[PDB]
Amino acid sequence: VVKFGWINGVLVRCMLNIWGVMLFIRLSWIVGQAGIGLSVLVIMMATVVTTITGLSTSAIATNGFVRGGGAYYLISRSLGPEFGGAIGLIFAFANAVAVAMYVVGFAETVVELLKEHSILMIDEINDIRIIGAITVVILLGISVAGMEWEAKAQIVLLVILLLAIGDFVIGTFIPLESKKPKGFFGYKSEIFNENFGPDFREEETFFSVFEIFFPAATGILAGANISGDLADPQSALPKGTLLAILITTLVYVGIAVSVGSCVVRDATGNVNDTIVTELTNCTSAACKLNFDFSSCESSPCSYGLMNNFQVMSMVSGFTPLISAGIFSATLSSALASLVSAPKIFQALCKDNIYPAFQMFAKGYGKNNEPLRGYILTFLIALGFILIAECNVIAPIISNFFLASYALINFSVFHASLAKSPGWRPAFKYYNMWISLLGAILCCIVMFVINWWAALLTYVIVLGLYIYVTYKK
Amino acid sequence: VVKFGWINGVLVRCMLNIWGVMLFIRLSWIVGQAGIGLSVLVIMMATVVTTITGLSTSAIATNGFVRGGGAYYLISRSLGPEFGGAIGLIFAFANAVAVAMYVVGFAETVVELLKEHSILMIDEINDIRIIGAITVVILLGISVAGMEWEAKAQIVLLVILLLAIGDFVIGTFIPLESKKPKGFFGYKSEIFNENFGPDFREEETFFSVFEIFFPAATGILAGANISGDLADPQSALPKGTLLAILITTLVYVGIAVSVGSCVVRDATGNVNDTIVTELTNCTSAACKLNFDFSSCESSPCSYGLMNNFQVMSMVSGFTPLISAGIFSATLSSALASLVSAPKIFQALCKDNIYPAFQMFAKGYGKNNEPLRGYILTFLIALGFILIAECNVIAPIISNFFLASYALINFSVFHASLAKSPGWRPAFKYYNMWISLLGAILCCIVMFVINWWAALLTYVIVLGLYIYVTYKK
Repeated sequence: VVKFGWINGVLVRCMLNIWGVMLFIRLSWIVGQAGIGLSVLVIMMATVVTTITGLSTSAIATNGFVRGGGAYYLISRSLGPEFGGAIGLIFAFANAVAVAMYVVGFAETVVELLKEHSILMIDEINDIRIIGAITVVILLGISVAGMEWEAKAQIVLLVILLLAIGDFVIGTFIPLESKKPKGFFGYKSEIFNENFGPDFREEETFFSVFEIFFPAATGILAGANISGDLADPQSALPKGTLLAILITTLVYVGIAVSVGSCVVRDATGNVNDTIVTELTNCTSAACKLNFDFSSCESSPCSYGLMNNFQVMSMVSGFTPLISAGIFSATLSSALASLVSAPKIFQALCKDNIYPAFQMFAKGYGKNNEPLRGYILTFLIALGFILIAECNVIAPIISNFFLASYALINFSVFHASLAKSPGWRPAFKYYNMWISLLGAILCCIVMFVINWWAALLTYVIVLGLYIYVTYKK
Repeated sequence: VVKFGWINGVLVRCMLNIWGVMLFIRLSWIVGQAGIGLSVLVIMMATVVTTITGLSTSAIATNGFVRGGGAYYLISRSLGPEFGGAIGLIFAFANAVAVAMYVVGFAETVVELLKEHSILMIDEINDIRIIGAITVVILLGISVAGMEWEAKAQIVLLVILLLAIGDFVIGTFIPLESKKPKGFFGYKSEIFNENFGPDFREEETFFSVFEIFFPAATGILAGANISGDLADPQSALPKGTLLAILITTLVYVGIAVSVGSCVVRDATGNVNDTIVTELTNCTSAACKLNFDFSSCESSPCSYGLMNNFQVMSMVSGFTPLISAGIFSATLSSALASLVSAPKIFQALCKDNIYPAFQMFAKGYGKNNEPLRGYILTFLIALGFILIAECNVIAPIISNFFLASYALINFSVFHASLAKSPGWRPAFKYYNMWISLLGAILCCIVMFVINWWAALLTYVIVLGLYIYVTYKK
């Protein structure tokens, strides 16, 4: 009954869903493994992939109201809605896995914070599961409640998150002697020259680092699916998606450069650590600033840009603000994904063909909701909650999001290559060969990363294709 | 004007084209690398792939006369003729690469024979190219001339090839003391126990050996494209294809068992070699028969089931007969492939869209032929003849034949999955799900073998798809 346009919904949703856990937690590890000159390239490559997918989905949105259906005909016009259904089923399930990953990251960071606090629970690798289950139940309860409620919560969460980023940037400008043994040094050219070259610590590669990081540059299509409840589509969707992509890539580049220019991979965090910086050889550049963070490569030293996942949290002043920003990012991304997934389930499977969990009128929560599709995505998310540490989950995020984006790009290209009398796109900058390039790049990147996993996920989406086109 | 049915064309052509160079040359190396218990498994797996492809093409053949076209509509009825064109272009080019491989194998074996003879040419890795070019020009001269000519020559070639196999089998039953240091021992249980276990010599794996061997179990679909000039299709094609597949699989299994039960991996071929067989430890089973072929694992010894590619040629009596059989197999397979490829070019590209090499009336040969498609396949074949030793060519054979078979299986599946009102199969044993299984198995086997090469060939066939559906 209430409608919103061109700024709040699309822009805030895309820009908060794109700002997931990787921005504030794993980005320090990313710049630790791959150097600045390579982390920026990873950022640019992920930006290229996601912006090609955004141009792909802009052509879908800019199309007219196709009478065939607003669920699968738009995605696949030249060919049958079968790829539309397969893409919807894979992408919504990928969104469920994404909310699972985001809330796992939230659980991990809150567990780390409470471990740094007075006391902790039984196990750091088991309490994460319990707290994640509790908070995903909380999100499930809050999602069904209200429509403008979560809009206001989302805008205030964005305000808090942006204030946290500004706080971190302000902290970078302030070199504090209070933590000298910590990696933070305060814009020293020694920290830049040393960090400019990639240094893979134990077993990671350039593409493996990209594989871990990619979940960060994904999830704009979530805003796409709020088009059902959006006032003026076909302009708002492309405008908001492109602007959110630009701003998130800019902020990622800036924060990556800043974090790479303020700390080093190896730091022997300890008060007793000699920060004298005697005139020794010390070929490693870490000694240039002072004796702090010198020569801990023998055994695994304390932390700093390579062990402490909260390096950027510690570098900023008023650490509560940084932690609040992390919570805001994780919760907002999780809420957006958990809204997006079952809504796509209902939109592209409006017949409720396979399952009937509820009566499609009542539901679970304070007030009955005629959704009946939240429970399956919640169950899948909880099933992946039963595993922790967030490390093994990201492989599933990257493969499935890349598969969905590649399928979307290939479908939109095929709609623009075949005759497709009902295609008629109206977007100014949309090109068919650019979408072909994006789809091919997605496929190549997927198969380079864990080729057997890529083959398995293609076989899975193919089996989903036969399932959807056989049951129909 | 002349028509033949149910025996000669389909049966002889499939059985002669399936019996390529690998039967008489590379099979000894195959059983050398992979043991009997795995060489028979490789034989059975390749048989399963090719018989699933034969069932796939039987459904195509058993279909009625589709008015859409006898070129691409039959292959792709549910979906557009675009996959039909892409499959035709990839499969005919694969046939051209196959005739190149067959003729270069003929060149290699004749070069080896003449090297064993009095004198040889300049280089053993350069004269092969010259002799291969000369004989492929001879194939051009013989292919265009006559229709019953090559039929009678093909019958004679099959007879001489079967006689050569019989001669080899009779030689296996005859243990000759004339070559004791040679690997041949004459059905000794020690030779069986040692050979039953796999032993990959330098760098090969189980799938790499299968990759090398697979060209042997390919090429039946050549006879399929003889359906244009074949008398009574839709019965003769499946009957002959299945019967030839069964016969060639039985012969492959028998010859593999025989070669694995008559020789050993290591043999120090030398008259001065002590064949005394003193009562020593000699944990290797080679010493069990006698002192011959004992302990040459330090340096690379002479030959025998691991170095001599002509091990089965040497084991049989009247080595001229074995060499004649090798020439018969190579020449027959090359002639069949070189007939099949440009005929497919003309059949599935009857518009002569891209190139016009000739006037479509004259040609190259003793008499003018309105084909005009032989020259491009010859150019590709000679270009691949410009390299030698045929070792890197087989990777190209396996990937392309597997891609063509997988595409055919997927097309016939989707024709039986979608509505496809013009599909209507009539074959009794044709099943859609076994075709799915065959297509998936082809894809998996492709991607396990040199995953980047598999991805590249899929990208190439996809680009061919855009080309054919864009120029049309």
